[PDB]
Amino acid sequence: WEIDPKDLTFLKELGTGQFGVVKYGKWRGQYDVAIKMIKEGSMSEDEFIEEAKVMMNLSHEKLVQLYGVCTKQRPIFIITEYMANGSLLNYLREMRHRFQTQQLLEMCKDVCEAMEYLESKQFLHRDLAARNCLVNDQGVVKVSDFGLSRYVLDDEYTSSVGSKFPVRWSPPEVLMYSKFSSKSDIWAFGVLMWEIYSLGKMPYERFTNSETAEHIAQGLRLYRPHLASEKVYTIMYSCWHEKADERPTFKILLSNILDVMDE
Ligand SMILES: COc1ccc(F)cc1C(=O)NCc1ccc(-c2nn([C@@H](C)C(F)(F)F)c(N)c2C(N)=O)cc1
Repeated sequence: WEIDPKDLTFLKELGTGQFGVVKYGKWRGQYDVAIKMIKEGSMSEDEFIEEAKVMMNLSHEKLVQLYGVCTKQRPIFIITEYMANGSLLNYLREMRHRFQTQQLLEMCKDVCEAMEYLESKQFLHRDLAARNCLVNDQGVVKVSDFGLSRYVLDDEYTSSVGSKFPVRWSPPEVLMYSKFSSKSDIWAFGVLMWEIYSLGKMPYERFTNSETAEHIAQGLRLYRPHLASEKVYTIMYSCWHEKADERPTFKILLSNILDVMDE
């Protein structure tokens, strides 16, 4: 789990975000990696490091792999699989003038496969959204930052009443009671399918976060993006039953997606 910084070569800065700067590099001069330099005070570092091996054990081809951490210096580095096309949210917005509708369904299948694997381990993602998915050089979408919100220090992001909480991806039981489960990841997946089929538009864009939480509590839901067929919309809408126990599992969604692909 501990990577020696001597084996890393840094090659290009890719960007910066909430948890720090990301660079593309090589491990032992040969293997592509992404390196995130964790922003001081953003994470519970000791707790993350003791559990980095847990996340390293979650190996599925549609999860962005965590390769290890460098912790004998400041800042700590988190080393992962390199995803050359970057965030899914930005990639969807760039796809707007060049795509086949068939590719949108294959992106949903990729994310669903990763989430069926996490569900099989009873591992909660807690912030599934297009901004937390990445895209590789072959256009395969993979899920990233799985479970990370448990280690974030800023209550503005982790509390349901924080200005930065992912209200637009959350079901009623999370907004009201902070009750997370595999079924709150199912709700967020349906919003992510809506983001894919809307080519990266913001969900509930006419509403503030406070108005969105009221809108969802009143039973109102996202309408059908024009690119989604009625069979595709039926799948995303199934993720949004008010009662969590009425929402499907990721194994059922995957079979439904594969049925639409087949037909
Ligand atoms: C699998 O990782 C985890 C799993 C569980 C967990 F709890 C935490 C982590 C974690 O912290 N990973 C650190 C990390 C996250 C994202 C990128 C990354 N980001 N980006 C872009 C948006 C940009 F712009 F930031 F560069 C890539 N292309 C990236 C790329 N990998 O090519 C790089 C490293």
